Amino acid sequence: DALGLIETKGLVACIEAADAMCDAANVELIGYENVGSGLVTAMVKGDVGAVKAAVDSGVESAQRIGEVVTSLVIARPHN
Amino acid sequence: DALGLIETKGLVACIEAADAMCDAANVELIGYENVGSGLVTAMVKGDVGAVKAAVDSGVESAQRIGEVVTSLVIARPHNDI
Amino acid sequence: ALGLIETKGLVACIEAADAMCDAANVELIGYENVGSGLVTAMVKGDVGAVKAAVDSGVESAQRIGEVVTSLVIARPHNDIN
Amino acid sequence: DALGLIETKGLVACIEAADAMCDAANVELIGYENVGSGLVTAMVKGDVGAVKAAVDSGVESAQRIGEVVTSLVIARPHN
Amino acid sequence: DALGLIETKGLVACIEAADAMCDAANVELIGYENVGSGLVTAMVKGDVGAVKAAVDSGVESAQRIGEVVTSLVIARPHNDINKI
Amino acid sequence: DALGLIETKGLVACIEAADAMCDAANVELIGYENVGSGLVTAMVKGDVGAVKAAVDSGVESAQRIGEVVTSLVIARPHNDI
Repeated sequence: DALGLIETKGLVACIEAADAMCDAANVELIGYENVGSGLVTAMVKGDVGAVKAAVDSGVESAQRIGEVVTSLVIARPHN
Repeated sequence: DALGLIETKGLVACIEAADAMCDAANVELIGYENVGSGLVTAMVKGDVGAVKAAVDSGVESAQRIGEVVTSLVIARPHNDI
Repeated sequence: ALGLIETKGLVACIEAADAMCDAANVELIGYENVGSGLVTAMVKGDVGAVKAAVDSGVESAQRIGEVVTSLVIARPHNDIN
Repeated sequence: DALGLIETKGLVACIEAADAMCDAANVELIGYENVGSGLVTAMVKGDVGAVKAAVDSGVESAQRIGEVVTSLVIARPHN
Repeated sequence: DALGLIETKGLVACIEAADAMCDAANVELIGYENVGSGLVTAMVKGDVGAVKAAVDSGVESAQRIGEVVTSLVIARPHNDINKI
Repeated sequence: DALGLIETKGLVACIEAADAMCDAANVELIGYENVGSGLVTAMVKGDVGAVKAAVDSGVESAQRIGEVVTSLVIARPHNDI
């Protein structure tokens, strides 16, 4: 199904984005990824509609406490 | 129970934030996390009241010696976190 | 043939990899991360398919993030690891 | 026992800070810690008075050859 | 045996430098080191003549796609270096 | 015994500094240390005279190919160092 991503500067903003994503819609948190330079990504999976709602909520909440670098929804991601 | 987080620029400010958190309330220091660009986070667990008091004290103390980037208290963290 | 796109940040890299796979008959080998936010996506296929994939991946990744470098190696040396 | 910390940009400035700390007062060098991004911390232990003297001397000496990012004395660290 | 080194800003320029080095002469790719701030080094070994040719080719090719920070050939590395 | 240190931006400049240090005087290469952000330190030990000569030569040679960030000679390091 669809993939939702939120990349923030700092771990705390990422945890807030992931918490908000799970509370907003029927999505499953796959995990976190850290590529250095403070860039932390939270990844969720679910139906396109749930993932779009999750990413929107996650971005809004994370922005309140930290910097959201990028966000993306891939409706039909290749394996 | 509740999760308390303080993210600082540099290790020394993080150690001060963690020391202040443990001294302020009945919370347990889970550990540290470092995501690069000098961003270091200290994490504690306990009842929401103890965690709120710990985070408040940790932020105030760490700010005196370094930069606090972010702080957060999650009363009931999601199972997936 | 090997196709490479290095970005600043993971999300731009995932977008570059998604665009590469959708543009031509190439296989995503994987990702590589050397820190400092530098993330590379690697694809394999015929030189024509890989050139088309890299072009499309760069164009789409640039719309959401910074593409640091891109490269097509038509015939990689065995020692390339 | 009090904890003395000096965080520098670079390892050489940190080694100079640690050498100066040990020569200034009756403190023991516990070790060095590195969190990446060139941030290196030297940690000493001893009585609060010895640790304050050590940190002051370590900062002054390290600044002559490199950048001191932060310094701290914790008179009674949590166990 | 001589040691050849090329340090680039980023992994992709480094891959290009290492690919070019192996294609240019009879050298063996030992591997790579990464020390942060995006600095990636590719290391080769062989006779001094093969290593000089490999490094020259690797630098020329890598520069076309990225930044080459430094390059070096050590004709007879010190015994203490051989540990790394 | 004296301690000699050279910290460079990049591994290659550090290897050149270490090679030059060993060739300049009767010093022993203890090893290398990397604290991130491209900062790499080469450490030698020997008599104060040999270490001063080694560091001088290492700095001059390393500067030709890269950036020397710092250099230091400690004539009498504390045992704890």
